[PDB]
Amino acid sequence: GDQRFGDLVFRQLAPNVWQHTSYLDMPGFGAVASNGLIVRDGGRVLVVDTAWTDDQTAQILNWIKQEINLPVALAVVTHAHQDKMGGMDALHAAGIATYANALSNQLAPQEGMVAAQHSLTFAANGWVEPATAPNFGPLKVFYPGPGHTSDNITVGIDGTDIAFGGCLIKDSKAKSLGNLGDADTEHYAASARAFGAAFPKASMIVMSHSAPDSRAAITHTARMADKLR
Ligand SMILES: [O-]
Ligand SMILES: [Zn+2]
Ligand SMILES: [Zn+2]
Repeated sequence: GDQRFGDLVFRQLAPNVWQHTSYLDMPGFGAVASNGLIVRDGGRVLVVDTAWTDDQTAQILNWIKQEINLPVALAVVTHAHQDKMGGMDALHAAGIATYANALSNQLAPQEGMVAAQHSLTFAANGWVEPATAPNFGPLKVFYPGPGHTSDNITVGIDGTDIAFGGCLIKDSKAKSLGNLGDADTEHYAASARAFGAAFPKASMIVMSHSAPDSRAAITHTARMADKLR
C-alpha cells in the first residue's frame, strides 16, 4: 500500500525495490507527479532519480533512513529535467556519489540543474560502458536513443522483473506522450522499442509520470510515437 511521508509517496514494488513519488505544482497544468526508484543491494541503497526539489529529495533520504537504515551508495539520474535532477544538491549535501549520462551533465546548467559528479558514457549499441558505472550492482543502464529527450536513459534492475523507462514511457492508457518540448519526435518510437528490447524479460515497467504497468506501456507508447513521425 502507498505510504504517505510528508508530501511524498512511497510504494514497495518488490522485496528490495520501492518507488518514490513527488509533486510539483506547475502553473498551467496542475500538480505533476514524478516517480523514481530506491533499491536495496545488500548493505547499501541505490537511488534512481531525484525528486523535483532539494527539499523533497532530502525527504527521500529521510524515508530511506527510517525504513531501510542503510547508507545510500549512489544515485543515477535519467536526464536533465527538474523531475529527475532537481534535487542534485541534496544528494551532494548527503555525500552521495551521483551519476548521469555525460550529455545530461553537459545540458544540466542550461536546464537550471546541477550536474552529477560523474558521467556515464554509452557504447554504440546503447549499453553503458561499464567502467563509467562502477559499483552499480543490480542496476543495468541503457541509452535507448533520443526520445522524450536526447539524453534520456533507462535502468533495469537485475534480480527483479522491473525495468524503469523514466519519462520515455507512458502507461498503456495514456492519451499523449506528455512533455515533448525537448523531444526527438522522429526517433521516439524506435527508442521506446529499443528500451523494450534491452530488457525483454521485464514484466513490470516503471516510469516517471504513470503508475507501474505491464509491457503494454512500451507497445502503447511506441504506437503513439509512430504518429509523431
Ligand atoms: O521530465
Ligand atoms: Zn523530462
Ligand atoms: Zn518527466
